[PDB]
Amino acid sequence: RIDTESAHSARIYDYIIGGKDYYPADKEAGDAMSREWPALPVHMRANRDWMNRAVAHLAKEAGIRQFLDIGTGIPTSPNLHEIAQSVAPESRVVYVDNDPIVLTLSQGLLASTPEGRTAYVEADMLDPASILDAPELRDTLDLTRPVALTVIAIVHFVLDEDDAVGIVRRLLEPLPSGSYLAMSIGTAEFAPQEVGRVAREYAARNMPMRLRTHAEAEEFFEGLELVEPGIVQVHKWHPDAATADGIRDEDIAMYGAVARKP
Repeated sequence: RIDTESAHSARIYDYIIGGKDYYPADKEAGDAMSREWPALPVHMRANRDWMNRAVAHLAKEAGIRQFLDIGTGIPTSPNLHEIAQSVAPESRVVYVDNDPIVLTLSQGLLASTPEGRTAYVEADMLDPASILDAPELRDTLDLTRPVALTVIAIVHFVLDEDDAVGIVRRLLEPLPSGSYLAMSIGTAEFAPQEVGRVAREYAARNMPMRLRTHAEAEEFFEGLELVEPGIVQVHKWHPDAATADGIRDEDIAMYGAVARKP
């Protein structure tokens, strides 16, 4: 099932951020991409750090106790549920990915506090019903209470013919008032040549990307209430004292944003 001879996006990301869950094809891809854009590891680490700050905000400040994470990727410490459950042990998280390697690594995702619950669903976001009607999900989350929908480091792999904005908003539909949408969205605006070349290395390896402008990112959040500072480069979203240390704008190719559903 794993297909170790071709590169996969989750495995390249893990290779670059220092994990072990990758194969030679993933290393070759990551190394080629870093040659085009030396900041690639700074970008990928900053996206992970952003997830950590966004989930902590959602759990602590917003009081959210249920999360639906679309495109979970390779488990990496701390995982989303470990952050949420440290704030409130009763928190519940459903993780979702379509890369078969994630299923093989799913024990760490399933290691919940006793007060809380977690589950893992192998599914494709192109079929929202397969996610929303999954028994693992319906046994885990109560969709009559607020949920944070997290769609992090995935949407740029959905090209326009499948309507990424529509898919995301279809997943948000069943979540009640007071739910949230949190996303990171890939952009070429801050380093067009280097990021463009990286995107073309992904396309050459059968992972075409759709990078977006700020205006295009805004489409996902129409009708929702953005948390300040709005849609900004990830290292500028609620930074800690060290968040942007030595990081230039050109070194970051993700927008991040969190918004409340009225």
